[PDB]
Amino acid sequence: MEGDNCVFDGVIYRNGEKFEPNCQYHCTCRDGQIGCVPRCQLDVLLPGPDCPAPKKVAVPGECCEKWTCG
Repeated sequence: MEGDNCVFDGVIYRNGEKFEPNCQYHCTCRDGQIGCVPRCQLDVLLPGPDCPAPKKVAVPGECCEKWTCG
């Protein structure tokens, strides 16, 4: 219904209210339904001549994962 609040992970969020469940996502409650957008770059990196196995890995003191060559 229009104007409804939302429940996410045991927390009530009001209609139109915004929150961050972690540093990687931004979420909005809209009439009882939560939608979220990523804050990181969900980009793509293909195997390269010196980087046969690109892999995204957590990095100290950074929210978003970064590309490495495994």
